[PDB]
Amino acid sequence: MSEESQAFQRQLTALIGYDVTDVSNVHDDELEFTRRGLVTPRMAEVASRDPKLYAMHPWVTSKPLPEYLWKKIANNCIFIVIHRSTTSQTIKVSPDDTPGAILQSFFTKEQDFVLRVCGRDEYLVGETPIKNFQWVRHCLKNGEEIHVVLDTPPDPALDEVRKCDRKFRVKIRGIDIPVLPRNTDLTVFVEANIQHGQQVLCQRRTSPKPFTEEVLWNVWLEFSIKIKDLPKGALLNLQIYCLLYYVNLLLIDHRFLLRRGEYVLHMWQISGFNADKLTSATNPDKENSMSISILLDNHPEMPNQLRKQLEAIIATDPLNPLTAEDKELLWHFRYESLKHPKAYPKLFSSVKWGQQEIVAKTYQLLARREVWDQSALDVGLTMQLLDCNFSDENVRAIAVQKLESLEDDDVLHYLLQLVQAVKFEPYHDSALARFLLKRGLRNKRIGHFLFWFLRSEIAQSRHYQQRFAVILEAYLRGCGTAMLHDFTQQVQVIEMLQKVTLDIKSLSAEKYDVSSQVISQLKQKLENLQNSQLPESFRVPYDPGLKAGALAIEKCTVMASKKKPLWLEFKCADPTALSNETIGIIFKHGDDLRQDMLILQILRIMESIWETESLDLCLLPYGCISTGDKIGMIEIVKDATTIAKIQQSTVGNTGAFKDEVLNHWLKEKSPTEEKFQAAVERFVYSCAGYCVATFVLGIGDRHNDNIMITETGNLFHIDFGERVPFVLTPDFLFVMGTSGKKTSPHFQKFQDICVKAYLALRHHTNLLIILFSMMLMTGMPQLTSKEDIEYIRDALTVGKNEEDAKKYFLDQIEVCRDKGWTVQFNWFLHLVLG
Ligand SMILES: CC(C)(O)C1CCN(Cc2ccc3nc(-c4c(F)ccc5[nH]ccc45)nc(N4CCOCC4)c3n2)CC1
Repeated sequence: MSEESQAFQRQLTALIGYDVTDVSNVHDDELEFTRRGLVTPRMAEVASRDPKLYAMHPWVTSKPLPEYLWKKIANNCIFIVIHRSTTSQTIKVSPDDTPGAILQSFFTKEQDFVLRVCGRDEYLVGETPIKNFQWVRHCLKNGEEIHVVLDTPPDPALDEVRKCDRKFRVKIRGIDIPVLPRNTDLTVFVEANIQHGQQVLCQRRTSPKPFTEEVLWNVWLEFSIKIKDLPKGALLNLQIYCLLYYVNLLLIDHRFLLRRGEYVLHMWQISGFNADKLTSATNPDKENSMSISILLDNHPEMPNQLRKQLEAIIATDPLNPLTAEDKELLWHFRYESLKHPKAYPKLFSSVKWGQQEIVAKTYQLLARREVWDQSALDVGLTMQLLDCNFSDENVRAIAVQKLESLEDDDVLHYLLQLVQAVKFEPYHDSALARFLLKRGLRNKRIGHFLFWFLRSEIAQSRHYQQRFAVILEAYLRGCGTAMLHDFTQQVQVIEMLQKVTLDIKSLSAEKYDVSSQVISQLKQKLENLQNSQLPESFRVPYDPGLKAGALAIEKCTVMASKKKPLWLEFKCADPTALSNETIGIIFKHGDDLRQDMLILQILRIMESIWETESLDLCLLPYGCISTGDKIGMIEIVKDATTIAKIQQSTVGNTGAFKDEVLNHWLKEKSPTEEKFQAAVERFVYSCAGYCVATFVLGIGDRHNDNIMITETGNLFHIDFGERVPFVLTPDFLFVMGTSGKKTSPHFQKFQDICVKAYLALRHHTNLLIILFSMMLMTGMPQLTSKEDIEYIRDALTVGKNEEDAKKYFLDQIEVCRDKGWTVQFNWFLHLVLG
C-alpha cells in the first residue's frame, strides 16, 4: 500500500463521513465486492468523457422554449452584454445562435476565448441554441439582463483523475439483549418471513416465551418453499413481537450462492411500511442492541370482454390493489399485458416469485421487449418499477434502461428520488447505483448534488450509510483533483461552522430570548475562524456555480425562533460579479433536514410539470442542502419577511389579524406604482402556485410564520421539518381586491390560474402518487402503506372528469373564505403559548 494512496483514502473517509475499509459491521464481503465491482464503470466513464465539456459543464435542455418565455422576446432578438475589463458592449442575438456564432458576431463589431456568466462558474459553450441554455431562460423568466464576461476556457489538467428439491429451513437458536427494564411481565416470539418485493412468500413462528435478558429455542422452522425455488434478492426477515425488533439476511448472496452457517445478527429497534425495514445491514451498536443467533445448512387472441377487463385493471392508479382474479388475468394474458408499458408494474406484481418455473417464464416474456424498448419514456412508470414492490434484478434493470435516455436536465430533477430508490435495492452493486455513478462522473452539476445527496444519507442513516459510502467513494475516485479540492473546502467550511454552532449553543439554550452576549460570542468565533484559518473561497452547496468568499462578520448573527441557527453573510469570490450584494446562508443545527430537502425537490418537479403544461406558477425554488448529521444549509432569499411579521408590524403579539396589512406592506415596499402592479400580479400567481402544490402534498395547513413573501410580491414557504386545505387568508384576498365573498378581477384571475394549475398536475397523477409514496417510505420513519399514501389519490381526485375536479378545487378556495382567520388564530394560540 502506497503512503500517498493511504493518505488518499484518509482524505476520502473525511469527504464521505464514513470509513469504507472499516469491517466492524459485516458478515460477508458484499461492500468490498461492490467497491471492487465499481472500478470498471467508473474507469469506463472517466475514459469516455470530453475533458473540455466536463471542465465547462454547459447546463442546457432539449425541451422547447415555453410560451411565457417566447412572449417576453421582442423580435427574434436577445441582448447579451459581453464584458471586458472596464468596457462592455451589448449584442443583438437570435435565439437559435450557437455560442460560436455569437462570439464571431462580437469579433466582427486568437480564437480560444469563452463566454462566462458574470459572478459565477457558468459557461455558455458547446453546440446548443442560446434559447436552450438554462441560465438564459432563468433570466427571461425573472427579468435580468444576460451579462457575459469573455475569458479563458478552464484547463482540463486541473480535472486529472488519480491513476435441489429439499425444503428450506432455519434454526432459531435464541435472542440476546445486554439489558432491559424490570420489567414488566411480557411475552416474546420470533417470526421468520421469506420476503421478495415486500410480498410475504412463506411464514413460520416460534413458541412465545417470557421476555428476559436471554431467551432460547433451538427449534428448526421448516418452510414450504424449496431451495431451488428461492428467487435472487429474496430475504430472510426475522422479527420479534411483544413488533419491537427486526433484522434481514439475503438468502442468495452477491456471488449467487445460498447463505449457510452460524449467524449472530444485531437488530434494529422500532420507535412507535418503510425503506429501513428492508435493509440487509446490521445494527452497528453491538453493546446495546438486541441480537439473534440462527443456523443455516443447505446454486441457481383475447376475447372481447376479458380484453375489456384487462384494460380496466391496467387503467387503475398504482395504489389500486390487485385481487387474485386480476393477477391470474394479467399473468394468463402476459403477452397481451406486455403490449401495455403501463401494465408492467401490475403485471410484475402478478408473478409467482417463490416458483422458479414462473420466474423463468417472466425472463422469457422479458427477452422480447420490443414494446418497452420503443415506448416513450415515462419517469413515473419507470420509478414504479424501482420501489419496494420489486426485488427482481431484471425487472429493475428495464427501468434503469429507460433512465439511460434521460437528459442531464431531468436527471437533475429526479436525482434525489433516484438516490432514495437505492434503498429499495436488494444488493449494493446494482444497475441503478451504476447509473448514478455514470451520470455523476459525466457531468459536474449532477456530481456535486450526488455528493451532497449521498453525504446526507451516510451521515444520518445507519441502515444505508455502508452502501451509500461505497457509491460516494467510487464517485470521488473519478470526479477529478479540482472537484476533490472544491469538496474539501465545502466540507472544511461545514465542519468549522458545526463547531461554532456546537459552541455558541453550548451557552444557550432555547425558548424565550436572543442575547447581545451570544451575537458577540458569535462574531468573535468567526473573526477567529477567518484568520486563521478556513478556505479563502468555496462553492455554495445549493448553488455550485456561485463561489462564496470572506465572511461579512458584522452582517452575521443568531436567529430568533427556537433552534438557534446562524444567519451568515459572505462576500462573493468572483470579482466579475454584477452586484456588491452578499451571499446569505442559514447554517442550521439540531435538526435533520432531508425532509425539507425532499419537499423543495418535489416543488421543483411541480414547476417542471407546469412548464410542460406551458404554465408558470412563479414558485420560489431556494437552495436547501442537508450537509451532515442533523446539520445543513438554507439559501437566504433577499428582501423577504414572514407573513406573521407583517401582522406584528401594524399589530404586535396577537392574534387580532388585520385584512389591509399585506397590500399596505407591498405599496410601502414598491418604489413605483408600476412596481406595485407587478408585485400584485407576482403575488396572485405565486399564491395560486403554493395553494395547489401545498394542497397536493397535504401540507397546506401551516402557520403564517412559516409563509414568507418578497418585496416583489413573491410568496414562498419555509421550515417544513379546525383545519383548511391551504392558506388563502383575508389578507391575501385583500391584495386580490376582495373581502368576504366580494369577487374581484384579480381573484377571478387567481381562481383560473389555480384550476389551470390543478388540472395540469392531474395529467401526471401516477408520477405524483409514486413520488409521494417514495417520499413517505424513504423520507419520514414508519408510515402506513394505505391511509398515509391514500391522501394523494383523494387530493388528486382520481377517477373524476375535469369538470368535477374544477369544482373540487373551487370548493377548497371557499373553505379558506369560510374559515378566514380562524385557523391562523388557533395556530397562534397553540404555537406561541401552549
Ligand atoms: C435578521 C432578522 C431580523 O432576524 C430577520 C427577521 C425575519 N426572518 C424571517 C425568517 C425566519 C425564519 C426562517 N427560517 C428558515 C428556515 C429554518 F430556520 C429551518 C428550516 C428551513 N427550511 C426552509 C427554510 C428554513 N428560513 C428562513 N429564510 C430566510 C429567507 O430566505 C429563505 C430562508 C427564515 N426567515 C429573517 C431574518
